[PDB]
This record gives sequence, structure tokens and C-alpha cells, in this order.
Amino acid sequence: MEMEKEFEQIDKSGSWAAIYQDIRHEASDFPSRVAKLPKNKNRNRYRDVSPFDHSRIKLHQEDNDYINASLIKMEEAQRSYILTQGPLPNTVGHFWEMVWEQKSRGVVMLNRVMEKGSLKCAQYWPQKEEKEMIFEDTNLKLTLISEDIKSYYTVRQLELENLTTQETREILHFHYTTWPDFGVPESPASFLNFLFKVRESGSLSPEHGPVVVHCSAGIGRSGTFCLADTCLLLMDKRKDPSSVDIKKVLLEMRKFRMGLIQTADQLRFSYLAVIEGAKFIMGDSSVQDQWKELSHE
Ligand SMILES: CC(=O)c1ccc(OCC(=O)O)cc1
Repeated sequence: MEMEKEFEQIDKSGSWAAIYQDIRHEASDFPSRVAKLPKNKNRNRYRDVSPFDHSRIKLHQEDNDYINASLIKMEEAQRSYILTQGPLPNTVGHFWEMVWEQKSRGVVMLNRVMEKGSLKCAQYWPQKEEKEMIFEDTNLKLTLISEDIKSYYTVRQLELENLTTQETREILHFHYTTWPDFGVPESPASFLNFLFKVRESGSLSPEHGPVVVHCSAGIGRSGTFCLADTCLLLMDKRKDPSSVDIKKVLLEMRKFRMGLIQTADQLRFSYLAVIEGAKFIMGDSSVQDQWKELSHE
């Protein structure tokens, strides 16, 4: 069923809250035993958001290999993502160790450091060229190289140095600075313009480790980003926008991490993003320039 027609049917009937609860009801449930070990309590931001044991990312150290992060492997789309929580004051070292060990090129951040007058994650990257960060626990140095600021989003070139070997890599930081907590982005066009900037960087390409995507919990906003990327990619491969069921893609993604898409509005936006983005995948290249203009970046 063409999702555009499923969309208008759900919209006119106002059954978004009902569709969403069906997804919640059928969603996978797997053990999270390592997350809930007492030694890992200060490594989790929320008590009710845990990585499954089968899909969790492991840190390469004998001490404690635990981080709140999950590998989402989409077999048909041939894309991988790591979804993680906003780093805590005591996990900033672990976060950059994961980025290093997994060979990621890109970090995608969908939240602000402060929202609704509370702290949603640590200031985990440097704000000035000449004030580099050193993570003593994981033996890494991080330096801001350059910054490109636009209306709603900012791209940063960072240099990550393994102090043990003196190897260095360029990491790209893609920061979306407009997405309300437990809410959907402003226009659909604006979100999509951000999505294509990440793609054009090569951060999502198979010659690199998986991209690291996060917000506060790493399930709501983060869920919306990788659901829309994967659905549009599946449209390109078989060329049948019709042969794409967004609900079934979501349930597949929820076998790897719990609670992806947190509200019935996030589910609705996801539909809007994919329907609007499909007006490109299917050969209207101009629409890209239109999104950029409509986004007023
Ligand atoms: C194998 C894989 O990544 C996958 C792709 C798509 C899935 O549902 C949607 C559909 O088939 O239209 C489920 C899983």
C-alpha cells in the first residue's frame, strides 16, 4: 500500500496513536543483562533505556567493556548505524574510544547540550582550536580543526589522535541544532537537507566504520534519522516506493535497540520525511536544491 495513501487514511481517521501502540506491542524483547550489572549503573543516563546483549558495542579493554550503544545492521539496505546515548561526564572517554575502535568517520548529534533548562549531554568536543581535550582514561586527544555554522545546523572538522600510537583521523561532527526533545523537526525539507549533507560527506558509506548517531537517550530523534535514511535507500535499490513498508522497517530496527521512535508524532514525521524525500530518489534531483532553499540554512 503506497505509504502516501496509508498516510492520508491514518491522518483523516486520526489513528496515529493506535498504529504506534501496535508497533510497541509487537516490538522485540531481548535480555539487557550487562547493562543492568551494578558496576555499570553510572554508565547509563536513563534506567529504562538499555542496549540488548546480542547487539551491544563492546569497548576493547579487559577492565569494563560496557557502553550504552547498539549496532543496527540493515542487511538488505547494506547500511550499519551505532545508536548511543548522549555521553555522560564519566563516559566521554569511552565514547571517543568507541569512535576510534569502530573506525567511524562521522558523528551525528540531534540534540542541544541544554534543552528545557536541563543538561541532555556532556560538552564532549572542544569549542576553540587552541583548547584541545585530553581523555586520560582512554589515552586520546581531540582537537577542533574547523567549524561551519548555518541557521539550524553546524558541521565541525575534528582530529582524533591515539596518543598510544600517535595515529590521527579526521572525524566529521554533524550537529542538528533545532529538533525539540520528544518533538518533530520544523519543516520536513530541513531534516532531509541535513540527511543529504551527512550522505555527501561519505560518513554513511561502507568504506568506513558505522556512523555514530545520538541525541539524549539515542532512541527517539536518533530512531527518526536512521529509519528515514534506510527507507529511502530501499526505494533506490528495487525502485518500487510501493515495495517499502515503514512499519516493518521500524520493527526490524527494533530487533537491535529498544524504543526507536518515542512518540506517535515522531512516527508521523518519519512518514512525511520519507514521502517528501522520495520526490528525489525517483529522479527529481532539483528537489535537493529546493530543500536547501526551504531550510534557510
Ligand atoms: C533485511 C532487511 O534489512 C529488511 C528490509 C526490509 C524489511 O521490511 C520492509 C519490506 O520488506 O518492505 C525488513 C528487513
